[PDB]
Amino acid sequence: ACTKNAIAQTGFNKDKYFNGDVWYVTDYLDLEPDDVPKRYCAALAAGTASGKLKEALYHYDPKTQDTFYDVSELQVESLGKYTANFKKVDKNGNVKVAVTAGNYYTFTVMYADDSSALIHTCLHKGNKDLGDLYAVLNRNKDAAAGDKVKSAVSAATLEFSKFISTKENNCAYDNDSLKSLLTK
Ligand code: HEM
Ligand SMILES: [N]
Repeated sequence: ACTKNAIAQTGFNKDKYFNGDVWYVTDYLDLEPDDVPKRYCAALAAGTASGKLKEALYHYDPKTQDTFYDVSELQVESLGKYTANFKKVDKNGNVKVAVTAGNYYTFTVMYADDSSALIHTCLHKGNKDLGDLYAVLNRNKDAAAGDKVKSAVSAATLEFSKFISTKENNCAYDNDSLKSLLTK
């Protein structure tokens, strides 16, 4: 279960964050570390489509090769805090799993600037009991975390040394597919 009520960045600039570009997860912290320790790759595109706030997600396990995409329409809880009901789709936007009540994630933008961000996310999916997940994002897939985001992590009373990096996972991303999914 999730246990944190993350606080959104004061003065969060929604237009800059939801500009349709891609964000790559470079480091993450799972508060409920599973028993199965494996590498992982994730990226997302957030933007507006016909006035609606949307988010496209990509998950890739470099070991098992398990891959999946998701598209969600976001609902606003407050500035910087959203609730997303996701639908699983293929890379072309074709629906594989329709939106289902009870299947959603929340996400809070704790810090963000033109190239980096720190977010908190709580996933709710079926019977699986998931926990809080923090992620450091960057507009560049190979960028080391800068002083700005590292300080934000500290300011949130978190220890960056505990975060797991995805840089050595040999990740590959289909940016074009991610961007196109925003309209699906
Ligand atoms: C950047 C923020 C992320 C968001 C918003 C997010 C969101 C989600 C969503 C919505 C699903 C369900 C997809 C579906 O069933 O169609 C999912 C599943 C999953 N995510 Fe993430 N994720 C993110 C980052 C990550 C990262 C970095 C990891 C850590 C390695 C991760 C590991 C997983 C795993 C293992 C599952 C499968 C869980 C299951 O179905 O049993 N996610 N994620
Ligand atoms: N996740």
